[PDB]
Amino acid sequence: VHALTDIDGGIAVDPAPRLAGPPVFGGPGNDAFDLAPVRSTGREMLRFDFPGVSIGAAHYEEGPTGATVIHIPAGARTAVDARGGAVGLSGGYDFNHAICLAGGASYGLEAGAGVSGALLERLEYRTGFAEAQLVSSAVIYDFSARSTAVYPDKALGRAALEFAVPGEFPQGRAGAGMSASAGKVDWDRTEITGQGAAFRRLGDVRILAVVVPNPVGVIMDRAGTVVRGNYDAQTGVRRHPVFDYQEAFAEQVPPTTISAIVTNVRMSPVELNQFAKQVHSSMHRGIQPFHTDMDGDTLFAVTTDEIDLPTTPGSSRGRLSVNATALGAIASEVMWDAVLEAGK
Amino acid sequence: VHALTDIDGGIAVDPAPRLAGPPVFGGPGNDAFDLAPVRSTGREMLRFDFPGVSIGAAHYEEGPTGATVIHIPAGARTAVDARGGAVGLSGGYDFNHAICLAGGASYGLEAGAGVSGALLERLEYRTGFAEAQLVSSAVIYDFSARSTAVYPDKALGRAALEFAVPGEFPQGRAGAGMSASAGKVDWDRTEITGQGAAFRRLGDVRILAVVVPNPVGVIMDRAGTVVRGNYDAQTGVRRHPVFDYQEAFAEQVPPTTISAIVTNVRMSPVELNQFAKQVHSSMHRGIQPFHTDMDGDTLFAVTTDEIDLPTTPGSSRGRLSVNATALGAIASEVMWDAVLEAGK
Amino acid sequence: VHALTDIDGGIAVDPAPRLAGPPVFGGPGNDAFDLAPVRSTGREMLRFDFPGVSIGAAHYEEGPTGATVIHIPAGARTAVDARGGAVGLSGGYDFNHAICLAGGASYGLEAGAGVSGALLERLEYRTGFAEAQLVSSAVIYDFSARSTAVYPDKALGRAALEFAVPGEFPQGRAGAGMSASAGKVDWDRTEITGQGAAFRRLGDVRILAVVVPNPVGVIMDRAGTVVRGNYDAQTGVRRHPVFDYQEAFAEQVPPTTISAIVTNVRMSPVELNQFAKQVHSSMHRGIQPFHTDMDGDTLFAVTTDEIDLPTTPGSSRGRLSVNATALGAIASEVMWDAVLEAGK
Amino acid sequence: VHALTDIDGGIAVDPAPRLAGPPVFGGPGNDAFDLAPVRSTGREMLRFDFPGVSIGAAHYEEGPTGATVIHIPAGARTAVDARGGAVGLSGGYDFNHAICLAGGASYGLEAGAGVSGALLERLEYRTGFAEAQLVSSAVIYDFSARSTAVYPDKALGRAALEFAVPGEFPQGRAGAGMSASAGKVDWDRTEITGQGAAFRRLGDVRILAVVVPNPVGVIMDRAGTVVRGNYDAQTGVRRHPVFDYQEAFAEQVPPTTISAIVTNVRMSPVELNQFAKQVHSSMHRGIQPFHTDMDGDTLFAVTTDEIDLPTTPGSSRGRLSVNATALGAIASEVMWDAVLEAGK
Ligand code: NA
Repeated sequence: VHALTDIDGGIAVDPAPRLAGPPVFGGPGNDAFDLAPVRSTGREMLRFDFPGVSIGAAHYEEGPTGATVIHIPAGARTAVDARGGAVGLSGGYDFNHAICLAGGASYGLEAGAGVSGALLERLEYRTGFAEAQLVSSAVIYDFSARSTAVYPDKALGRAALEFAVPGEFPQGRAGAGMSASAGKVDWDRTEITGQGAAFRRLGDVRILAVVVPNPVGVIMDRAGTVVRGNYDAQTGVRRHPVFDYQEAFAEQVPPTTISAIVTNVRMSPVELNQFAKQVHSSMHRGIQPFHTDMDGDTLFAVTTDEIDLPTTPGSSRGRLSVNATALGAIASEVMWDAVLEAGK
Repeated sequence: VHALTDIDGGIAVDPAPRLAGPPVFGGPGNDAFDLAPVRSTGREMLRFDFPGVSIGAAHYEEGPTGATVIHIPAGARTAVDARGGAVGLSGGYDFNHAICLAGGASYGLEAGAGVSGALLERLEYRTGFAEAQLVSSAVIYDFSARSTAVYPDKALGRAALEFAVPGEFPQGRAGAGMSASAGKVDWDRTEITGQGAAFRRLGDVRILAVVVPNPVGVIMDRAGTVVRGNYDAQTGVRRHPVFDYQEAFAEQVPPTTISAIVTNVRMSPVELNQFAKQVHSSMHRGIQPFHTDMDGDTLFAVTTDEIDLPTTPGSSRGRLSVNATALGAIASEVMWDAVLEAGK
Repeated sequence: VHALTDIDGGIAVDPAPRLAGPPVFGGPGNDAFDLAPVRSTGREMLRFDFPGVSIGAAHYEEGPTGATVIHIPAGARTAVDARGGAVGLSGGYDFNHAICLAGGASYGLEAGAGVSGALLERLEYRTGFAEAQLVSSAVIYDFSARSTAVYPDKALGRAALEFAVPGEFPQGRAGAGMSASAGKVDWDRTEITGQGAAFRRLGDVRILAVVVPNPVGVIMDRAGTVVRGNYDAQTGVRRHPVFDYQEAFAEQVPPTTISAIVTNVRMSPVELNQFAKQVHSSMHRGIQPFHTDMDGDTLFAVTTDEIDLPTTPGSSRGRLSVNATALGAIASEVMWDAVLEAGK
Repeated sequence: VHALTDIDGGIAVDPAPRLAGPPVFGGPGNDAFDLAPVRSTGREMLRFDFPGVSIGAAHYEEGPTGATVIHIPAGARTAVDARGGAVGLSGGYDFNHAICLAGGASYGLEAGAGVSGALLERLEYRTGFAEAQLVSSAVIYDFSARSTAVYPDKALGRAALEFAVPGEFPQGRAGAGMSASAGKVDWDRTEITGQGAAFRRLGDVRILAVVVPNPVGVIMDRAGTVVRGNYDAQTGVRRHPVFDYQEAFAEQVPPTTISAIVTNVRMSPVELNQFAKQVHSSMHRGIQPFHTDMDGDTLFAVTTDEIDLPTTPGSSRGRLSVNATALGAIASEVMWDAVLEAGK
């Protein structure tokens, strides 16, 4: 069919629409509840063998809105590619023990504070300057998809860390993905997405991709079909946004996605940083448009620094076939699967 | 079939292979020739109506290698998105009278100096504070695809500017595109590309896309077919690089594209900058992988600031259907067309 | 005396040493106490006339540690210059309703979340896309100046906002400045500093400088005298760090400051951004060394956009005498005063 | 007298004025002259012992304008801090065989091309994939200190490379420093500066500072005295710019420096990059104001990666006394000396 047929996993995206509904304001905030953190389990659990990497997800049913926390206890070297125009971010350290992704827009950054505080307690409040427990956080604005103003707070972040376990990730509406949505040319056509992950082991090489797509654009599959977002209930069709944009221009102008890619392959800070950018850009294949002024698109690239690539890039497949760029490209397909899991 | 069928123009990419051949090192440089600039006409000439924007292209047969210059006499606000890990850039100004694209790797930045010197002469050497004739230059490494070390020098850049005429662009092997090539997992599979352009007018809105793709990755069409690069002569097939990278890791790890988008729509510095990133990332659809450490990918987004978008984004197609993001997305498809013309 | 003599106001910095004491990187944390927020009054109250700008400061005696909040109810355009190698920053928005400075290293970023939560309550929980109350926060590591692990939390941040009043700032050991210290070539020579603010009105032009210096380097006055940090109790002398570093290299290699500048002068994003960098770099005069890999130096430049500079920069003092650069240089002196107040 | 007295070398700055005169445009350019390169010898030759680092400097009398080239044949890891708001840069590579500093504003970037083209010819046009000879260039606008439009062209950059010799730097009016000038609140008070260099060896540690100050601000010595720039011929006094700016505002608003630091101490890309920023910011001590919107301030930090620093930072002078921050501070003083040599 197309060039990527033989690496497509045939994810079974549900053709059924799930419009997010109209923007209804006046909803109750955090101070209207004795909020109870709930462990997020999603529609399905992904389980994977990546020692040292744990994941927790929690949500409030009041929202619904949640946080998803990637816990790497030992700490890991990190590059951040904040490429969107509306990025809400905390820390953005080049070394992290946890990455916290959350709804609630800028207010949801508080969840990450809950994680860092909890990690300090777990360190029993040791305060060496080279002993900081570092947490980077990113947020999506999910207030449009729901009639409540509840936001992931300190307690929910702490809960998410507490609910963290090795090698598991809740697919679908869970954690930060509870009220994520796509396709925002018009809110009438916006669909709920969710969060998604995917994992691959290549020999000893491990790659985990985590994504919470709350795009202005729509989610598309490797066949080039729009599978989530911009659904018109009148036509039953999901058109690529560019057709609405085209027509909007003819009429009126007459003459956020937060993600993480985690691997165990050793990369220098410059390799890791470019790796981050490559994989982030590859996501404009599965999300369109992407990296727009409206989006706060932020990808974290994390390495546990456990295995080395060969000193020379050579193989029987080519002289330049085993390096970071080859990895970022294998990783790009894992991330696309993760995006399709979120949109499934 | 796929979501972008209705905006695809059916560019007829030639199935016929054009491998670059193997790397032959030790050829003669500029010193070995009395180099005479040839005006580039390419396989075909695109003509477009965009007042104030001219293009010139020149090459040395002795390379073969060349330079392509976008000349906007009145000067135009510019944003630069230098994403790759191997960028060769000069100037990078937020306002430019010319953009110079050339082969010859870093040495070919000299062609842009030839343009700036020539423009200074034209201004009769005026050097007042606000009178700079600003030129931004970017290069590709095109020495692989030939057995000569001749690079675009000061003279060639000057020639390219002199050959510059309104509303024309030579498609294919012309200017900077004379020895551009794609698909470099192994040089045996590498194919010659070329340079390409496309133009679209929407009412008064104008969008020109110029591209010189010399990717590590390959060129792909909207159907998802690899149409240029990584051609295996033994199989007659162009596989997606990921399959080569995949097998290479199994075996060995057991357990540049320079482009410009030029429009006449008024955008603030922030909008133009984000517009550049969006359009640049969108190119990872037509080129894969893209923005890699091996690539010096650089896109210039240029506006002549001649027409306004409405103060509100609304239209019958949605409340957020007329803005810079909408424009960047219409522009993304013009650029894909340009990439296909280069790989045609 | 020196070029700046006529601009200096003879701030009376106390000659008396106040070494922080040997660091015990640890101690009782926030859970060991029932933390009671204390409105900070420091050693002295600075009173200024800048309508629209309020300041609150709070601390926990149990640290001691604290948070200082600048609250601009109407919101103001902001530029962030995060220059150090160990920055702890949340938000970093280009438009803020509050800036939150705090101790507690990264953990202290929680205080800023307390402010943003409060502000969302005050807005009775409206979450309109353009209704966000935005808060940017930065932190200093002040665990080395105390035998405690208490850090500014959500509650302390909220208190600081609550204690915020127009035109008042608590000089000295107050808010974020409670346990700030300077001069860390060795902790045995490290002195407590504090927080400081200065204010100047030029006609209608207003300039407020707020600073919390916790440098690796030392504070120095306009005469070039080290007046806080790197105090050697044996000699009674504060040497410039460079002499220690110099000696250290002969022997062993044989052959954070967070600040804000708030003004009412209209500046474009580009101008405000460059204004921020200029003022920030000017602080390497009063703090040496500065912008080091060990520091997380961050300056916020905030404008209430109320008065215009003339369209041309001319005056009797010169053709380039009235512009943003002129302002950033008037502002640089205000900020140096604030630094000296902090070290007083 | 002041904290730095003991590190000051008592550079004998000439008190005599050397006003640049006013900007007068319309003068003849390169086409009016049969330009021949002159090896710049300046007022005085600095000799230094730094194997592997050469310096060439050439100028055209007809400008007078020139280029200064730092040649490191073996190539060296580089970080670039381009702070200013009016930067003119070519290449900016993280690995360089030469750094080219020149007058002639953006047009002067052409001199760098002359270097690169000459290096290619030396390599005999070996275009090996990784045999690139990389040259990074920066420029100052010196067209305001002379009545000509002559700019450093390809031939002059070549000449500066060809005149390059080990361990020699021509102080004063030489190379890029021919028509550099300082203090530009008004052109009538602007003074010619020059270029400067200083060198220090600590054991086997070697630090070379090169600077071409063409500041909007004025050069100041360690005592805080204005020594070059803003000289009023009527008063015989050089005031600090802030006094002119301060008076300008009352009246009208009623109610580039390019430089390089070269060392042989091994630093990681992240260390080298922050080292660059620290040293660059330190220069606001000797140049005031600095890093302004009107300046294109660019500093290159280059390491030959020859000596290691200890694995721990400890010494008798303190726990944190031997590291890249310590080196960047030792380097800061070498750079200040070079600034004073330029203004001498
Ligand atoms: Na001539």
